[PDB]
Parts: sequence; structure tokens; C-alpha cells
Amino acid sequence: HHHHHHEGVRTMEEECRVLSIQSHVIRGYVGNRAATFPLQVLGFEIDAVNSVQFSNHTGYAHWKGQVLNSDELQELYEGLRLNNMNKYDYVLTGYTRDKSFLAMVVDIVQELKQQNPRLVYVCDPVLGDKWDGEGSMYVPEDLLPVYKEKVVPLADIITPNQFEAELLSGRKIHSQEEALRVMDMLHSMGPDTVVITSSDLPSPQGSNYLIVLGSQRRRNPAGSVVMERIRMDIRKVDAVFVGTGDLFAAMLLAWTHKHPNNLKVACEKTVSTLHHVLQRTIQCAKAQAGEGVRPSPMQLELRMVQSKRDIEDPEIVVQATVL
Amino acid sequence: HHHHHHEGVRTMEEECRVLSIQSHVIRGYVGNRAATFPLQVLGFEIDAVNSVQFSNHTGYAHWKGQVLNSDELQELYEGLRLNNMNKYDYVLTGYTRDKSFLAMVVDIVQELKQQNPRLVYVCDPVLGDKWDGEGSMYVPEDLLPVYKEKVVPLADIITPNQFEAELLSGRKIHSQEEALRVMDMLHSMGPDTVVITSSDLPSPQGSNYLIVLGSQRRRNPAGSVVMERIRMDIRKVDAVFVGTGDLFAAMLLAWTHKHPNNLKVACEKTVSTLHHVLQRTIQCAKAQAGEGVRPSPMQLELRMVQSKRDIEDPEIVVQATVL
Repeated sequence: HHHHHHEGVRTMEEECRVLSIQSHVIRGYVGNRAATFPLQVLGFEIDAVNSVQFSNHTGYAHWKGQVLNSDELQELYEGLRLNNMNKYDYVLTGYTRDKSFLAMVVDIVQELKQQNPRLVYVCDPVLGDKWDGEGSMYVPEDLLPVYKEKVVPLADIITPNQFEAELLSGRKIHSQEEALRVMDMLHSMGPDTVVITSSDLPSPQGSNYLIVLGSQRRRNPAGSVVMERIRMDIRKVDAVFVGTGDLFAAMLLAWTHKHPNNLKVACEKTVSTLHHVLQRTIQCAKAQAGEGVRPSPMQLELRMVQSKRDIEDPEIVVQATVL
Repeated sequence: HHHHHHEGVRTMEEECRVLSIQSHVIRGYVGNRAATFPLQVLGFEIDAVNSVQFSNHTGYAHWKGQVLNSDELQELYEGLRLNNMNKYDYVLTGYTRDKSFLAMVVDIVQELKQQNPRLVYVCDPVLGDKWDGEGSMYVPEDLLPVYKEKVVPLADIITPNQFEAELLSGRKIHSQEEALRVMDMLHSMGPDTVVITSSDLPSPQGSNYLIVLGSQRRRNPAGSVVMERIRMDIRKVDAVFVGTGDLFAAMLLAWTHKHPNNLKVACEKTVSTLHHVLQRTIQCAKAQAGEGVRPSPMQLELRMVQSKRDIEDPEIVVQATVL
């Protein structure tokens, strides 16, 4: 009787409120631009709170705009508290330069979590990474002291990359047997799901064929804790991409929310989704500028719209191994 | 050759870019939050300058946020130019309440056109409505002289509710046919494509149906203003909806693009879309509140995400009538 299944259309499903306090640009896709469409095309009731609003990202030679301040995001957040619209399922965080905006973000994550003990604060540390081998931070020299004790302790999910992963532990990674150790070192700070978005640790398939690894505990079982882990390698989509960071944690949110406590398929639909993007991204970068040389930011921007088709459900292009 | 067609995974499908300058909200869907999503799902690359970042729409007892402004808008545009990327296709505007700001829109829409031979400014003359009998405006005096003498002259697709047309001309609408006389003064000055999305002209039929008067007037071979006239009945709705005009223009612009000089399925696909979306934002509103109780300021937030597919393929529940 497939006839009472259609009046289901009339039902109240779930509203998965996602407070995503990130940046917004006019042209291009970084931060919140990058985090919404996907999360929306995936049924999430996501709310965007601009941190900035630059004409474009800071990856081009120029940019102009404004930077929302702590005092502003404070008013911004109360307005909600007033008409009582301050209650989320997931608070999503990312790249942030100023320290006061970071403490404020916390407070909001903090109260939201005192207004809702159930909140899932998917947190992605704005620390920095490595370009010509050596590694540098990409923010003020005292953002870590904040990320260390008031952010990560509050977060339920983090997506460090090697350089940052290390910084949120105090040790350092030289092998595969340490990015799991340092991952053990981060839950003690709080995150119960830890992934190391990028690194340098080799793999049975080359340096080009880069890695991804992660761990997820839950001492929820009657007695003690249980802990599952995975890892995976992915050819290096050579081309240089910016926004990808922001999108990762988003899709690593959706798929996470949508599936059981198994980073495996969760992480597979996720790290895969980046592929059905980037491919269709690199491909066009060359579709126009002089049939004889490497592209530019604008000739390289994330072809995000076009990926709707794919976003709604990816064709797994990479497999993972269980541990 | 059913395999040389799947190839075309490389074919470049150009940027039907867009530059919507409307409002943004950290909850709810209105302005760019109701306008954005859909055009993005339709391969349109909407970019959202956000004239305002409020926590929520102005129907709530409270609402706080920060307003963009003259120079603050001017700079967003200045950046976009330093990367010599100002080249666009459309410009979608709406409820603006600052002449100083609007004149910035128009000044901006200028270099944008001297640049492109076939742009398409789609302006929504947000000025006012009608309570139970008479009319009236919710925008300061400053602005009416400007849309008259400034904006409309550059518009190309305007969507005046009946009043705004009357208020845009100072020419009350008598017989529906007079509406077709005002429209041509409107046509006369810019809009080669007026769409009186809303009006009061009694449909010969019923007494709860929106009359929408469309008019796309451009030419064939020689200098001959072929005109396309239209009307279609609209069962109305049961509540204080928001973002509809924004959702309406957002998509009038949409369809009017795959079917240029075929305004018929233009005001066609659009309309059934407010339909499906409204009857669903309300279909469930039926249960989201009390069993026999009225929807609140937030429960009545349009449901844009949960209408994803609807947006791609609007079953046209309303057939156009030429005149």
C-alpha cells in the first residue's frame, strides 16, 4: 500500500540547525560560501554568521571588505537570544584571525552548549600548515593558547592537519604510529572524533598519493570506552585549491550526522565528495587561459554549483582500511 | 554514440553569473537567504553582497545586526575590480532602504553594463503594499524619486506588485487594461519585460486569486515591438509569508533565461514555484504549531532546502493565458 507513504510528505522531519560562523566573500567559494550549498543540498537547516565579507578571498592579490568583530557577533547572537532562536544542533567553526572574536565564538559555543548539552561543535583549527616543506602558522602568535584551552576542550570534532594536529598535542609526528598517538593525545583535550586532514607521512602508493587518518572514541558503553579508527590515501589532485579546507569539515559533518558511529563510510563519502568537486574544478581551470600554462585562483576556483548532482550523493572514488 | 555523450564531462558550460545585492539573515529566509539557494541549484552562480547581516527578518519583536552602507558597499565593488573581475550577466536587487545605498547599486550597475552588451538587471521596486483597502509605502520618501529617475531606467525585468506600479507612475490601475497602459510607460522607460507579479484586478473569476500581468516586449527582424501579453489565475494562500517577492524575482530571473523571448513559461515555472513552496511551508505549518493554532514568526520561515527538487522541475500547476 505505497499510498500512505506519500502523506508522509506532510510530516515534521528533523531540523538540523547548523550555526556556521565563518567568512563570506562575494566572488568565489571559501568558508561559509563553501560550507552552505553542500550542507543545504543535503537537507541541513544551516544558518550563516559572517566573520568577514571580502569581495573575494585572500588568495588573490587584492581584497576589500569588512571583518565582523567580537562586539558585533555579540549583538548578532543576542538578537537571536531575544526572539529565542538561539538553539542549534551543530555549531561549525573555522579560520579566524582575531583573538577576541575567538573567545566570543567560544562563549556562544559555550552558552549554546549550556542551552543545549547535546550540541555538536565541529571544530576545525585555523592554525596553519606547510607549503615549501617548512611549516608556518597562518594567524596571530597567540591564537593557539586560545585554541588549546578554550576551543578544543569545547569541541566535539576537530579536523587538524599534520602541522596543527601536532600543535594541539605538544608532541610531533614522524610516522604513521604517531599520528594515531597524537590523535590519542587530542581526545584528552576533548574532541571525540579526530581526523588529520593532510600530512606528509608516506603511504604504500607514493608521496603524490597523500593520506588521511582518524580516530573516534565514545566511553558511552555501559562500562568503559570503545574506539574505532580508519585511514586512507588519495592521489594528490596536483592543482592548488582554496576553500577545500572549509568544505571538508562541512561534509565531514553531514555524512557524520547522517550515519552511525563509523568514520569509515562516513569519512569515505566525505573525503570522496571533495573529489567529485576538485576534478570538475581542475578540468575547467585549463578550459580557458592560453592553451599553454598553469592557472590562477580565478581560473581555479571551486566549481561548487555544478557539483550539486554529485554532492547529493558521491560515487566513492577512494577506499579505506580498518584498524 | 551514447558514450560520446557521457563524454562532455569536459565541456565547459559558461558562467550564468549573477550579483544579488539584497539582505542577509542568520536565521530565516528572506532577501539573499531566500533568493540564493535556488539559483545556485540551477547552475546559476549567484554571488551575494549582503546589504545587511541581521539576525532575522523584521517581523520579530527583535532583530539586531549591522547594515552595509554607501562606501562599505563601494569597497566590496572596488575589490572585485582590482582582480579585474567585474564582468557579470545579471544583477538582482530588492528591499533597499537607503537612497545613498541604492544610488550605489545603480552607480555599480553602470560600469557593469558599459562592460557587458547583454546584462540583465532584474529589479524588485520594493516600495509598499495595501492593508485592507487603501495603499501605502514602507520605504523613506528619499527613494521614490530615484527608482523613477534612476533605477527603473536601467532595470530590465521589474516585478512591481500592482501598487508599486501605480506608485511608480502615479497612475492608479482602473481596468486590468489600464494596468496594461501603465505597464507600457514602465516598458517605455526600460523594462523590456515587466511582470506585475501582484495586483488586485478582479480575475473575471473567483475572489481569492492573484492576478499576475506579464509583458515581454522586444523585437523581431526589423524595428517591430512584438509584444507578449499575459495573465493567469492564482489560488492565494493562508499566511504572512516572507521572501516571496525575493523568491519570485530570484526565479523570474531564473526561467526567463533558458526561455528568453518565451516569457510564457517564464512567469509560468516561477509561479508554480511560490506555489509548491508556500503550500509546503504551510502544508507542514499545519502541524509545526498547534493543532488548530496559527504559525509563528519563525515557523512561517519559507522552507527553501526542503524544496530542492521542486526548484529543478516545477510541475506547472498554472497555465498562462495570452492577450
